[PDB]
Amino acid sequence: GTILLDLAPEDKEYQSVEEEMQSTIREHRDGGNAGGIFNRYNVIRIQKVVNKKLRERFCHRQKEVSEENHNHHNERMLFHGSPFINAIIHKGFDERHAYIGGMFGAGIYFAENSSKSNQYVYGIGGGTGCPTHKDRSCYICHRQMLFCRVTLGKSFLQFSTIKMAHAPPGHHSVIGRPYAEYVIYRGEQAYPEYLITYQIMKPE
Ligand SMILES: Cc1cccc2c(=O)[nH]c(-c3ccc(CN4CCNCC4)cc3)cc12
Ligand SMILES: [Zn+2]
Repeated sequence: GTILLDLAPEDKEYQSVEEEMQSTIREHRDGGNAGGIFNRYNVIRIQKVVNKKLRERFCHRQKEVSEENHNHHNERMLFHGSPFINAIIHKGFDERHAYIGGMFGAGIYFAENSSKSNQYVYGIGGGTGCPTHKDRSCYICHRQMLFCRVTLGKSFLQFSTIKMAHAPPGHHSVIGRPYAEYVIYRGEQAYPEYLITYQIMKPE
């Protein structure tokens, strides 16, 4: 049982999440082919995801990661876009659904930028876009993304395109740069904290 609690737009928590979502928009070298063309989002609602079993898996793993990393779990708030967003908020993140085609190997990817996670809301390369109008830049259909708690532990900073199946010895994640891509190889190293419902906006 998952419970979705609506945050009020007047709430400082809602405002912090939207600020983070809006302010991390950047330009992509694909000219918005995957996510669409926009400079801003229209945030419809923001919901806190509550699930006892998911919180327990996450908290149990944070404890293990801190023991291995001098009592530091090194948690970050990172974005995630997926066409499996409903399965995440009910069953959690699953490394058995790792992104094989990723630059840093078969892991679960998170972005520091909401605009990067938006390219994956309809699948790899933006897929076929919105189910209704098969448009990767649909401004009508409501999209969804997550703003997650990510247990990075001891991160391994990678610069090359070395594909890894697991984190290097002694490490709990991979940070990749040429923006930054965060990779985790265990589903229980991320909690889907907030479910953001939004639209991409057509510039005037
Ligand atoms: C590369 C990258 C960097 C930063 C952020 C992201 C992100 O938020 N999602 C995905 C992402 C999510 C889900 C899927 C879809 N499935 C399809 C079936 N195989 C597993 C992935 C693909 C990519 C990739 C990504
Ligand atoms: Zn549409």
